[PDB]
Formats: sequence, structure tokens, C-alpha cells
Amino acid sequence: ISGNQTGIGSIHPLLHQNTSDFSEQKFSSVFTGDEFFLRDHVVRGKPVLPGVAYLEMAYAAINQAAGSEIGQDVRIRLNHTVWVQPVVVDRHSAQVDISLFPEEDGKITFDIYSTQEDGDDPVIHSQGSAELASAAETPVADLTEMSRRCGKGKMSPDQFYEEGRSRGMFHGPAFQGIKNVNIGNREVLAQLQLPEIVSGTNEQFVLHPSIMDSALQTATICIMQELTDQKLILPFALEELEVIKGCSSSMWAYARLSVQKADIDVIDESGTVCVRIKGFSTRVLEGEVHT
Ligand SMILES: [Cl-]
Ligand code: NA
Ligand code: NA
Repeated sequence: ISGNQTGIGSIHPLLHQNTSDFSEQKFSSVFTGDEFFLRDHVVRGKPVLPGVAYLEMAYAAINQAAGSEIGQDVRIRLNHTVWVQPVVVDRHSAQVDISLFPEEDGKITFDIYSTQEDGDDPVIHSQGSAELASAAETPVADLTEMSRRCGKGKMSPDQFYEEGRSRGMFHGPAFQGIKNVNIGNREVLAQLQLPEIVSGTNEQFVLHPSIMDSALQTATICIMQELTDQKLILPFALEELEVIKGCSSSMWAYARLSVQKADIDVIDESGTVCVRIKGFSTRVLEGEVHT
């Protein structure tokens, strides 16, 4: 707590202030489009808050609200999460709020939403649920076997990011986390690296938007295998996300097909699975993003 000793700051770059009242646990943030996760995530000309920023926002909110209930052997697990309507930050700043509702069974539901003026009908951008889970069992990946099965072709960053720009998905420097992609049959293995432009941010995030979006990029490569060539697809839902361990700045994303859903493991150099996602799905965007 700063109070008057020094200037009061954000709780987290995606969770600026606690605005909780007797009716509701809630937080509020203001984004202008200058942030790395907006300027470098541009969907047919419009900066859009990426899916992965909502996951980290929920994670940070839950970690704040649940406080000392989170001991060393307790992990946050996100359950079924949907992205309903995009946050577009083109002409004017966006005020993005999150409310958390602790349920009787120990689950937590969250809404992420915005309003233009006070007491407007909120626009719902995303909705999900979560629970606190007993650590228990750190899964491991066989990166050797994964490589071996993904030997059907190599996709370079220059290929991938250019194909994106061609479809209208502009990943700027902070979101070019993919270093290499090995293509398998209904599975892919990508090497990830935190881009140098955000190398000073690795301690600020648990789910780092650069790394996590590069993981979802990897899954979209896997999914696009089974779709029309030049379709832009964007995150639509995920069924589960478990944070096992802290993500480092060199990682791997393994994605496999299960709407076409994908499972994704984000893996450190040692082979430890750090984040595990199940049932990630996408939807095609035609035309421009609207809200
Ligand atoms: Cl657009
Ligand atoms: Na995205
Ligand atoms: Na993509």
C-alpha cells in the first residue's frame, strides 16, 4: 500500500483499481491503445483487446479477491470462458471492468464488461468461471516425441506473421512470440520466445499476453489445417485453463485437435507443463470487428 508515501499505482497492468462495494467484488482498468497488448494486436485496422488479456485479468482479480485462501498448494483454474463481444480501442479509451461472484459450491463466476457513460447498460465482453484447486501433480511433456511427430513441415515466423497480415490479423513486435513451428498431423509444436521489445515485463504477469497469445496463435495454426485457406479466426471460448507453474521467457506450445477445438500445453525448457488449456475454439471473422 502506497497511500501518501508515494504515488498509488495499478494493482496489475490489466487490473488497475479495486472498486469493490458491499454488493460486488470488482475492479476497473482504463486502456488507451498505447499498451503493448493493444498496439500490437490489431484486427483489420482496429486495436482489439486480445482474448489472453481477459484470462490474465481474471487470474489477477481472483488472486486479489481470494487473498490468503491462496496458499502455496492452491492453484487457480479457469473453467468455461467465452469471449462474447470485442473491446475495440480505436478512437477513444476503454474502461474495462471485472466483477467476481463467489458461489456456494466454491466456484467463482466472473463478468468482464464496459460502459460508455455511468449507469448505461453494460456491454458484456467475456464471461467465465473459476475455482481454487489443490496443486497436485505437475504434468510433463516429452518434447522429443512431440518434435518427432511434428515432422511434416516447418513454418517460419516470416511465413506465419505475413500470412496473418494478409488475412487482416496484425501481430506487432510484442506479439511475435513464435520462433519456429513444426507441423504434425492434427498437432503442432511451436517454439516461443518473449519478444525483446517486452523483455522487461516477464515478472509483471503470470499469464504473459505475449506468450499466451503466441500459444493461441500456435493452436490457430493447428485449427487452420482443417479450414478454408484465408479465413481470419479469433478466440471464441475455452473449456479449461490451469496454471501449474510460472511461465519463463523461452517456452514451447504444443497444440492438438480434440466446432474444431484444440488442447494446448505451454511448456518450459525443462519439459514441465506450465499452463494447460483444454477445448480452445475459434470463430471466423468476416468484415470488420464491430461492437
Ligand atoms: Cl476491424
Ligand atoms: Na486474439
Ligand atoms: Na491467427
